Amino acid sequence: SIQAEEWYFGKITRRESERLLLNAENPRGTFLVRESETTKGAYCLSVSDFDNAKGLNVKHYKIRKLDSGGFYITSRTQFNSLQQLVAYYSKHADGLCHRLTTVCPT
Ligand SMILES: CC(=O)N[C@@H](Cc1ccc(P(=O)(O)O)c(P(=O)(O)O)c1)C(=O)N[C@H]1CCCCN(Cc2ccc(-c3ccccc3)cc2)C1=O
Repeated sequence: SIQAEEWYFGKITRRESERLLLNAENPRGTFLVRESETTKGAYCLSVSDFDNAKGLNVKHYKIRKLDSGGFYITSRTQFNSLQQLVAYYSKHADGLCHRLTTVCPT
């Protein structure tokens, strides 16, 4: 279950996810997963970043879930669960702004 996951923030807006992630103490890759504001059944992976050009900023990645069963950001790379997806992206940056590091503070 995802609702039991400490990184699952459920139904919070994009503005609120940014409010939480834009904390100067959050290092690159701080993250949270929330419901997709407009795609039913889909999720959103909001991640903090930091670079000299943009300074502290947030990126949001849409996570889709098929009825076939897999979860994915890109259809090319699928997982059986949201937890598995999160674990994979905590080890690989791939197309993300940074690998997932730790759960965003409240
Ligand atoms: C308006 C906004 O914030 N849109 C987001 C997507 C988003 C998606 C859904 C929802 P919700 O409605 O449905 O929730 C919200 P929101 O409004 O709630 O905030 C916000 C976005 O466009 N992010 C970018 C993030 C990285 C840059 C590229 N990109 C396309 C892309 C390119 C490469 C990869 C990639 C990643 C990993 C591996 C390989 C490639 C992924 C995406 C994005 O989508």
